[PDB]
Amino acid sequence: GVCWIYYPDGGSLVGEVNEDGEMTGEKIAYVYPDERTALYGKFIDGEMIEGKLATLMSTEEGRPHFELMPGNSVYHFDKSTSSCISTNALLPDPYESERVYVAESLISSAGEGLFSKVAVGPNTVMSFYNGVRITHQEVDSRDWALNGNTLSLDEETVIDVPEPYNHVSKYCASLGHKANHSFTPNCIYDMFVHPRFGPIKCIRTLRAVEADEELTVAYGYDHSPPGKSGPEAPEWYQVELKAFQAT
Ligand SMILES: O=C([C@@H](Cc1cccc(C(F)(F)F)c1)NS(=O)(=O)c1cc(F)c2c(c1)CCNC2)N1CCCC1
Ligand SMILES: C[S@@+](CC[C@H](N)C(=O)[O-])C[C@H]1O[C@@H](n2cnc3c(N)ncnc32)[C@H](O)[C@@H]1O
Repeated sequence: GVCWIYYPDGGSLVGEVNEDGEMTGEKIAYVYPDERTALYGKFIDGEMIEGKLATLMSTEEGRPHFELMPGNSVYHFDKSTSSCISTNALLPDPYESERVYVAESLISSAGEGLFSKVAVGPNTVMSFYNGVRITHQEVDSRDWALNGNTLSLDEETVIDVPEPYNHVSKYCASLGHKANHSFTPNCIYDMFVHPRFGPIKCIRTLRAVEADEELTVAYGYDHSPPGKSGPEAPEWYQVELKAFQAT
């Protein structure tokens, strides 16, 4: 027989369980939420040891048939630490590679932005927000110039993409940190359980999005340090809010 285990995010693990009911063997796969792109190979108790890029070609009565992509890119469970963002910082995520790219943002003086490579519908995972894992306290206690890329993961953990990893030449394993802010966003941040990055967030569309459209998310500045005017967000956001409210 064959078991499929679906995560809430749409991704799944599929294969024959061993003598103990564990996802362990040489023919197990993680399948991305597109139900087509796969990481196929050696898993131990659901943990990816050596997954090669594959395509889910067909399914017959729950039994999947995969074809390996040409090449030598192998992926493994490689969860970040407080200091290490990735063992392979320049190894892109293959699902992300087909959906998004980094270019100059169409927003003025907003650096780079994240763009859809293709047309997709609502609720589509486009990009992964991986980074080093730090506490809320450390973020709260340090210089604000250090907190451009600090995304809250849960009540306890923040994912950061600090220097020098905020530059694509130094880090391109995930690209979620390139999406800029909008008050009319076309995406949201959502939870994701990634076979390489582990528990992280992703960028998921809210509506249909056309090819080459900039992907944008509403940032969260409710908990910015209070000033005379309320929570004092970074000044670009303050300006854009005043600008947006005028409409
Ligand atoms: O939407 C956000 C962050 C912005 C932010 C970063 C750092 C501090 C704060 C803020 F001060 F808490 F408002 C906001 N908002 S957050 O909900 O993820 C966030 C991020 C955080 F780092 C912290 C908090 C909240 C709460 C206070 N402790 C730190 N981002 C950052 C990367 C791209 C999008
Ligand atoms: C998560 S990064 C987004 C990618 C970033 N633009 C880059 O080039 O690396 C967040 C930073 O992008 C910039 N930014 C995001 N949205 C913006 C906006 N609407 N207007 C101006 N700057 C923005 C701010 O510098 C912010 O600190």
